[PDB]
Amino acid sequence: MKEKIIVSACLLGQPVRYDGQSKGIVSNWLDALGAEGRALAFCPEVAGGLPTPRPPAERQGEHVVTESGLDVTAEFDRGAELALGLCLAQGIRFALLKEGSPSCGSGRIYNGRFEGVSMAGEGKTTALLRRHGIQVFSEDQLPELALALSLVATA
Ligand code: SF4
Ligand SMILES: [S]
Repeated sequence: MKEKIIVSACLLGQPVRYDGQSKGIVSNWLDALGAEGRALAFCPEVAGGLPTPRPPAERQGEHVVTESGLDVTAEFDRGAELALGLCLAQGIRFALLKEGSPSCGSGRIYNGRFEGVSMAGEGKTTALLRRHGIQVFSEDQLPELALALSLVATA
């Protein structure tokens, strides 16, 4: 059937990023999906109770902290669980999440040293969704996500 996906709200142009900006991507496919009511916007950090703007944060293994040392893991873990809850309730098995984020990253994240250095890894929400069988794609993998969603359309 024409299934739904969960999408990082910033990729849809919502100004929920830590700096109050958006990461709206130019995509005819994603626009069409949204026009059909199939792209459910979700921001784990805002759902988890963090404000907008909010200080930058990085993973330090299981913890998520700001540069000043404030531990925000509780909010990151709440937002990841709420993303999973929305997927389970709506029967969603695919996610399109923002690359590099301590919540939404899927191929890379910042290394926890607050020095602008990236490493291979995933954000807290991506890790939880993948652990529960949900496939996560970044905005650099739109062709792959669009194909994965198109293969189950006639079922
Ligand atoms: S937590 Fe994810 S959806 Fe929310 S602004 Fe950051 S990258 Fe975008
Ligand atoms: S963010």
